[PDB]
Amino acid sequence: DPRPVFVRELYTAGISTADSIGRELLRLHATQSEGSAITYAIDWDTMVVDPSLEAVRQSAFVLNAQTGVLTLNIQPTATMHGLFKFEVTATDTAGAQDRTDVTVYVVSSQ
Ligand SMILES: [Mg+2]
Repeated sequence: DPRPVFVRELYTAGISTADSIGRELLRLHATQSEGSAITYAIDWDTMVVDPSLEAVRQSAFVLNAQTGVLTLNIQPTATMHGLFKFEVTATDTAGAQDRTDVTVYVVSSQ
């Protein structure tokens, strides 16, 4: 059954007002037994966010489709609270998929 296999079923990271645009939050990785190249994508239908994050629901992160590197794409502010939760797909050239869960906590700061 040649198909992508994510290394982990859950990836997590914390962001705060101390972070800057471009920070690498985590690196998603799936293996494929036949060496078929993997594309990584956020499933925007799975994106669930704290009400305070509604404005940055679509812009908070970028996922590089080839590297699996998730980057912070906004400057967190003192008015941003709670969690982002979403699913990421790994798709091989034949269209076979795996899924993994991602949680990003907005960490309390002074
Ligand atoms: Mg699976």
